This record gives sequence, structure tokens and C-alpha cells, in this order.
Amino acid sequence: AQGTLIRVTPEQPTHAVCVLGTLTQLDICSSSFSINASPGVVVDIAHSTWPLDPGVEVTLTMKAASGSTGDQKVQISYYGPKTPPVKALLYLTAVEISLCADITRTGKVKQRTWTWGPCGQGAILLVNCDRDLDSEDLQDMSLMTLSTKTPKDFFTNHTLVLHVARSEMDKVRVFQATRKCSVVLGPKWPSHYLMVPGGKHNMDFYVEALAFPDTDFPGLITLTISLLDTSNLELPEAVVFQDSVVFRVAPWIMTPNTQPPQEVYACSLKSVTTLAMKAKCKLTICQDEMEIGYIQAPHKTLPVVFDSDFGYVTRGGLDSFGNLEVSPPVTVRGKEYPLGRILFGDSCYPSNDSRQMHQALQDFLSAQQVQAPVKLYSDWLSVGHVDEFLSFVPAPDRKGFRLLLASPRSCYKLFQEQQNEGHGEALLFKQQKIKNILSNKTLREHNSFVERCIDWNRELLKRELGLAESDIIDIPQLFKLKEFSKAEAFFPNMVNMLVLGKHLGIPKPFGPVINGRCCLEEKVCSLLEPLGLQCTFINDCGTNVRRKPFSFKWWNMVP
Amino acid sequence: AQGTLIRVTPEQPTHAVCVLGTLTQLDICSSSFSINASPGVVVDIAHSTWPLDPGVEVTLTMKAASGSTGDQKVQISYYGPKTPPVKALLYLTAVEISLCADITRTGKVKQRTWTWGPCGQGAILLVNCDRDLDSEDLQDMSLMTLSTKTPKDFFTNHTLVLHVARSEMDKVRVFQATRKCSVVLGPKWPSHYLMVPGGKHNMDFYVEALAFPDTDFPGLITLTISLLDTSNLELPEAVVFQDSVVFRVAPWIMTPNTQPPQEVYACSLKSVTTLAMKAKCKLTICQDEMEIGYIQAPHKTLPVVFDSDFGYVTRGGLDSFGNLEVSPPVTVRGKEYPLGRILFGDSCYPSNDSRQMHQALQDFLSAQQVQAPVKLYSDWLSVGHVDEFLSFVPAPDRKGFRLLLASPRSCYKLFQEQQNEGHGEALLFKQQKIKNILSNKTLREHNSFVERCIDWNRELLKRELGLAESDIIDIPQLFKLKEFSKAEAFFPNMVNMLVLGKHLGIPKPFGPVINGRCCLEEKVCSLLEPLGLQCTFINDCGTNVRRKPFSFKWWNMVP
Repeated sequence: AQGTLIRVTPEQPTHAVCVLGTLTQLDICSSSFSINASPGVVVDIAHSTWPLDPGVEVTLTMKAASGSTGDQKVQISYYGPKTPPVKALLYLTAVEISLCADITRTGKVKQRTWTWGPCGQGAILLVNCDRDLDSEDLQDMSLMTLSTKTPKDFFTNHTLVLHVARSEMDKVRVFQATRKCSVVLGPKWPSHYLMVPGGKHNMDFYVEALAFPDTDFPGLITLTISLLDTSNLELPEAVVFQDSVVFRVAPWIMTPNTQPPQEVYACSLKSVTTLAMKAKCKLTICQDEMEIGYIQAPHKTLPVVFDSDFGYVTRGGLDSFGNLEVSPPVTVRGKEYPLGRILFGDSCYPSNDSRQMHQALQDFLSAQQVQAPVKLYSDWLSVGHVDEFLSFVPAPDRKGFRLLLASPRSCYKLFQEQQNEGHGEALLFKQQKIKNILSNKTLREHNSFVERCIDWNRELLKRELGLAESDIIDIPQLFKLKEFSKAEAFFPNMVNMLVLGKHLGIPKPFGPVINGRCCLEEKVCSLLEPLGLQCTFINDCGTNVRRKPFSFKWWNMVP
Repeated sequence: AQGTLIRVTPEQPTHAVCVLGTLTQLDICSSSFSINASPGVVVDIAHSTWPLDPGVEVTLTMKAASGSTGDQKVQISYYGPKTPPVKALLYLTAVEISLCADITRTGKVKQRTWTWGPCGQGAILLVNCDRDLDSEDLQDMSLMTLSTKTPKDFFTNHTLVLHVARSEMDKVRVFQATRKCSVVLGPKWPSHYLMVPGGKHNMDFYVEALAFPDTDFPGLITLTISLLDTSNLELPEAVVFQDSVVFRVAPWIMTPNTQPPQEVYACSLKSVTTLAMKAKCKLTICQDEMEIGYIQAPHKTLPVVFDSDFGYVTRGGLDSFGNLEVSPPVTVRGKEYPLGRILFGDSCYPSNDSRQMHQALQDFLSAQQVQAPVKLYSDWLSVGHVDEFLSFVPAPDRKGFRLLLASPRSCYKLFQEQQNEGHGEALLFKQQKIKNILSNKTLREHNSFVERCIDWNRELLKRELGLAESDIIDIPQLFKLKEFSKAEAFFPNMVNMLVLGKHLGIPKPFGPVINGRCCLEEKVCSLLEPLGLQCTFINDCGTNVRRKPFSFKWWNMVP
């Protein structure tokens, strides 16, 4: 354990407290000898032994909490040459003081650093999310309990103070449970005196975080209990024993397309309701600027919405949440990413004309540390969203997903195959013929340049997510460089789909019709249906989706 | 290695660059086969083989830089059923592009993350320190070189851009070496086009940091070289190959009392010059608000002064640098602290009346990460400095230092021993007698309370620095609670000494004189002289000391 040094002097007896669980050592030389003590003081001693060397270690531990004070005694016998000399006397009071929380993330309150992992230790705190007391409101918060056993007469001479560092007080709030709840630690004040009675007592506190992690806040918060001696009245108080819990604020975590859908939201059409009904998920009608994630603690998980029983954050077009996706769980040269890995789009290098997501957003995602964001290249698109060039769908096999990427190649091939077979005369959507498209040398060279960009991202997503080609799947799709040599879809972007859990809501290309059936619509299906997916096409997109949070407990990650 | 995917099509030949050191893969299926190519393209291939499965991997690597473009060729032969069909053609240009720095901290420019340790990789940058171009000023800065070998005709169709993230541009500055130096990356602009000629070239840049680490800056800075295709003129530029170096800004590091003294400074007495002369260190006369540390890179170390060839920082009485010490190198339950471990004083818990060092200072020391500050308790002293209760001296044995702590006990004993031997009538410095001091029950209880405080710190310094009692040494010293029950020295604080490398400049107590020799002066010497120390006493302290920076290279630590 850790703790104190008691000095013993034949002049006058000493008095002292020993907190259970600590290591009380004893300074004899500062004044052969022998040691004798009450039955409940175990006096183990190394090199008992008799000598008077200061390298003699003497440690006392008490077996139990005292009933009075001086209940336990310790007699040290000074002797040698040819003399009786002194017996030095020492009067110990034993107390039990446990500041204790849920340090094993298991919903149950039972080494003073927070460590990640399945065999780590640390309580977890939820930030408080609310737009605009008893148990009616504390189910959400984190329970922490002081427990004490001390002799009835004890707190006339000692008091307990609970505190936080001035540097964390704004990021936390502690409530005290009288058996009303009132604030006792917080952004206003860092300490508080406890009115604890002698004998066997224990009091409950309730903690809430007020700040997600961020560049200026790793997300650790420490609350400490100090036991002070106030026995001498003129002297100030002396601290006898500090002990603490370290809490970690739960990060905001995003949910991938591979997670079962729980609910869809849309604004003021009736094709997404048909979709929801086959998907097994609920539909409520009352905007794609806000992303629905979650926070999670052993005792509570709670959906939290990231705008710009629902929580709410507002930190702050590449600089929007449509430029924000998450990979599904993936493993990458060993390192495991159980909660997926956040993808968001920017440029390659930075320039007079480069756009980017706002730095304060990027930073906030990084600090959330458990979905190590990856930067993709999307600045080549007029709009800028990574969703314009990728998507994720559930598979029932290899890894249990497929990365769909947009593929101008896969469209050229498809239209070329059509011509061969004899349908060069078919109308896409001006309304241009499937051939005039193939001949168009300015289109070609555009989709060539787009091809380079998507391919650049293919290779990042191959690297950063550990993907193999067997994980990817090219969906046929054309683009056009209009505004500023930036790209836009040459026909409805199919890869911008609503992945409603195995039931896909894809934008209908009004692609060239063969056997009374659109070739793109059709090729898309020979790619997806074998996987178990159920493609459906819609005409154009003001939809968010709440998905089931991962079983995996974020704190069991090891970033 | 890492890198690209080339698609081959029997319609028209393909052209491409391959940068030396990267992994170029080849998409055949997107259109049995056989592969044949120029002598300098090694075409290794797994499961050569003949099939037309897409799970066939084909990788090309070039042996050397091209002389022209299309110097190397690759022919892919499509065949099977009962047919000759197509040979698809591919024309490769090989270039060499190495952005490279001193990634092995060895003064010599020769995996794109900075890793700590004796077998880690990462260049190191010095922040620029200056109150108020060629080699005359670049010795201090960090050399980074682009080297290229490409065919003479190469940069008509490609250009190179050097860049930093917009989020690091303010923290760095890069200078370009024309063979004048001019800023090319910095707080103003994040990118720059390089005017590099085809053929064998290499250019030098010089980097400097402009920011020590701190809560908003882990201290990593990344510079990247991008190679862009500008061959099609209407299309925008496409990135072909990014590569980078990650630099780490060198922290500000403090020097303990155990480090050989190099120079003393004092303000406008002649006892510290006698001291300097026995110490072997220099003395210059022109204030204890500023602390002299150092920054260090393989190529340069440079003393830097921390006020509030000399660098200069000014981040911003517990809240001063007299409240700032460093432990000597120590090892603590395994974890090794080669550069010592910074001690600074504050309170126990925080209160209406607690003082503390300013949070922005604390944070800055922590971010400097390599001397993991420890918080001590000094708020119990009127003034507040940890130097009032401790010091460090060189020893020639166990660990090679001793922690001296103030000890009211050790003074009582010493005065008591004197009385016994018969000198209760001796005058300290009112002028009180050595006995009236012993009888004084208000003094006693004061030094009792001080004893608790120093003892609290004994145990922290035992814990956090891994000290044993055999490392500590009590120097006799009395205190008095005056102003606010806060403490001050009852007689000149001996433990507040000038450790000038084995030659100690201690404040003379005008302690009770025995055999014409002050007992304290004398006891102090029976504690220190056996260790090899040479105590000298002075009357009162406007002195700083520059000490030799540690041999150990901070970056070989592993925090």
C-alpha cells in the first residue's frame, strides 16, 4: 500500500490515526529494542529483530476500525549495555475511509489512474446533455460513495473534505445525497466539508461531466477525499490521508451503416416509409446538418445528437456532417478498431482554394479518441462530401461489410457492353445517347480525373481500414467537372444511398433502358443482391438515422 | 511499402509514374494472361501465374530512375479459348523523390510517425528563441533535403509542392536554400511550389519551431512533399505521390543541483565569488524570477532562460520560479527519469485561501513532458517555495545524490543534546537561550505542525522519486508560524542553499556557540562533509546558475 511515518519518542507518548488500507511505518532510532502491542496491531518487521539500526524497517497494520481512540497501543522497549531504560508509548486510532466508485465499469460500486482495456480500471462519467432534486434525475449520473467506520468520538478532532482541482472544477459537478440533492463540487467551488458522524456511516454523491474531451481536456477528472486533523486549535489543519477516484468522461461515438437501424427522421417522400417498414425500424416525421451518435457508461447509454431522452452537443460543404461518415469495425495490421474509424473529407495539400472541415470539429473528433478519424480526399467534388464517392453496406460474409465506391470505369464498361450487344441508340435521362457519351472525349477525360481521385481514396481506405479488394465493390457512376473543374454526378449518385440496415434506398438513375429495365439499376443489383441486400430506387433526402450503439464497450478499446 | 493501383486496358496503352520505394500494383481483370516487361521492371506475382482471377496479385517495382519517360514498358497478354486477342501496353516512368531529414537523431541526414526511444525514429526541431540570409544563422536550425532523380523532360508535366497543415503552419517555419534563404512555409502560408529541374537534383530547406509544446500543441509538426500531375491542361492537378517527415519540437528541460555548474549570475556579496572559484565555475555579475534550462537537438543544444547565445520563453509566492526545482535522475518502480523530475509547490486541497502556481505554467511544464512534474505541499510556508524545505546535493555513493529536508526534530535533538552536556545557557541569535526555546511550548507545537508538513512531503518525494531513507538527510532547522499561521524560518534557512557543484553556500545560522563554534553550523558539517561536500556559510541571494545539460538525450526517454 502507500502512506505514513510515525516517530516514537521516550519523552512523551505519541497519538495517531491509521487508515485501513495504508502502510504505516515506524521511526524508532530517532530518540537494541523490542516491540510489543495490542492484539489488533500486526507488527511485522524486517532487517522481528532486536538491533538499533535505522535500516530496520518496522510496519504496523491494523486489523479493524477502532471503537474509541487509542484502542490499540504500541510499546517500544529501549535497552542494551546494562540498563532498564524507557518504554516509549504510542496510541493508535484505526479508521476506515473509502472513497469508492465503479472502477471496473460493471454497473457495481465496490490504482488511482484510469487505464483503458478489458483489464483496466476507471469509473466512467457521462457529460450532461440538455437544451432549454432526487432519483427522478440521477439514474443518468455516476454514483460515488464515501464509507467510513470510525469511533463515535472521531469527528470532533478530524474532518473530511471532498475536492477537485481548480483546473477540473468547470468540467464536473458532484451532488450530495442526504438520507434533497445539492451541488457540493463544481465550476463555482472546488472543495467542500462533509458533515460525517462518527461510527459506521456512508454517503452517496452523484457526479456528471460537463465537457466532452477536446484539445484542452483529455477527459480525465479526479475527485479526492482528504482527512484533516483539526485537534490542535491554534495550529491550522494538517492533512492525514488523501485518497481519490479518477473518472473518465465518455466520448461521443458515431454509429456506422452496418449497425441495425432504430429510427429514421425526415422533414416536410413516401418511399422512405415503405423502406422503414421492410427494414424493421421505426419512422418519425417531425435535416442532414446533424449527426446522431451515442455516449455510453456501464449504467447508462444515451443517444446524443451533434447539431451545428436525447443529448445535444454544438461544436463549431466540407465543413458539415454530410462530410462525416464512420467505417464499420475493422482491424488494421493488428490494431483493432471496434467502433469503426471516422472518415471525413478534405483536400490533399492546403491552398488558396482548398476547403476543409473546421479545425475545431476535426480536433473534437480526434479527442473523442476512440474512432481515430481518417482524412479522405473529397475537395475535388463541387459539394465535397465523402458520401458522394462512398458508402458502406452490410455483408453476411467476409468481415460482414462491403465498401461501395463510385466507379466511372464500371459505368463505361457497362455502357460499352450494352453497345456491343447492340443498344448504342439508348437514351440516358438534352437527352444523350449511350454512344455519344462513349465518343465524348471531354466527358471521358473528366471521369478519368475523377477516377484518379476516387482511386487515391481507395488506397487510403485500403491502408487505414485494412481493406482488401475482396472488401470493395465498384458501383457504376459518371461525373462531370462543371463549376471550377469540380465534380458533380452526371446522373443521380447511386453511392449516396440510404443504408437502412440491409434495405438500401438508392437514387434511381434514369439510365438507358434495356428489356424495359435500366442497365444501371440492373448492374447495381447483380452486385448487391447476391450479398443479401434488397435494392430499392427512389426519386430526388432530408433523413437522419439513429442506429443501435455497439455492444463493444468503448473503454475496453486500447487506442 | 505503400502506394498505387494501375489499371491496364487493351483499348489504349496506359502511361504512369512509379516513385522509387513505393508499391505499384496492377489491375489486369478490369478490361488466362501472361506478363512480359523491360529488364528494369521486376514483375513478381502471387496467387507468376497464368489464370484470370482478380485475386491474382501483380506488383511491379522499378530498379532505377528512368532516363526519359516510358523508358520501361509492360506488356500484358490476353489469351485463352482458341484465340490470339490483345496485348495491352503500359509505359512507366520511374522517379526518385525523397523528402528526408535526420530521423535517427544522430546529426546526419540519411515510418512517418515520431517515436520516442533509443530505437525510435523522428527528427527534432528547436523553437526559436530571440528577444529584441545564409549559414551565418542556420547552424541552429534543422536541415531537411528533397532529392530527386527524374528524366530531364519530367517537370513540364509534374510539379512538387511542399506543405504543412493549416493547423501547424503558425508553429513552424521552413527556409529554402538556393545554390539567399527565403521563407516558403509558415504561419502566413501552408504550401509552396518548388522549382525543381529534371535530372539529378537536390535542395536544402531549414526548419525552426516557433512554439514549445503546451496544452494546445503536443509538439509534433509534419511537413509533406506532394508530386502532382499537371499533364492534362484543362483538368486540375491530380496528386500522384505524397511523402513526409514528422518533426518533434524539443522541450524545455530543467537542470538539477547535481549537474556541474557552468556559470553563476548575481545582481548589485563577495562570498559567492570565493565559492565560484573553488567550484571551478565562472562568475558574472550584470534575479531569482527566471530559471535557466536548455533545449537540445542532435545538431545543437542551447541554454534557454525562462523569465516571467541565450534563448528566451515567457509563459504566465507559489506562482514563481523559486517555487520551481528539479529532482536529479531517478528510477521509480521501473520507470526511468533520466532528466530528473520537476518539483513545484502547492496546497493539499484547494480553498478560499489556497495559493498555487498559475495553471498555465503547470500545464506548460507537463506538456514539456520529459520531467513529469510532481506537486509538493509548500502552501504552509508564508512565502511558499519548496526550497524553503528541501534541497539536493551531490553524493559520491548511493545514487549519487542526497535529498536534504528541513528538520525541526533534528534541531530539538541537537539543542537537547547540548543542554544535557551542560550549555542550556547559550544564546541563539530578543536573544533567547537554548533552554527557553526547549521550554517554549508554543514554539514546540508550531515546529510540530511544520514537522507534519515536511513529513507529508518526505513521503511524496519517497513515492514519486523512488527514494529510500538512506537517500534523505535531515538538516536541523526551526520554524515559527507568524503571519496567518504560515511558517517562516526561526533562523536562517540552511536548507535554502546554493548548491554550486559539491561546494555548498549555506546561510549561516547564528546558532548557539560551543567551543567557539556554532552547534548548527557544526552538526550540518557532520552530515555533509563525510559525503565529500564542502560547506561554507554566508550572511543574508540574487543568484541564478546555468548547469551542464544532461548527456542523456531527452528523446531517448520513453515517457
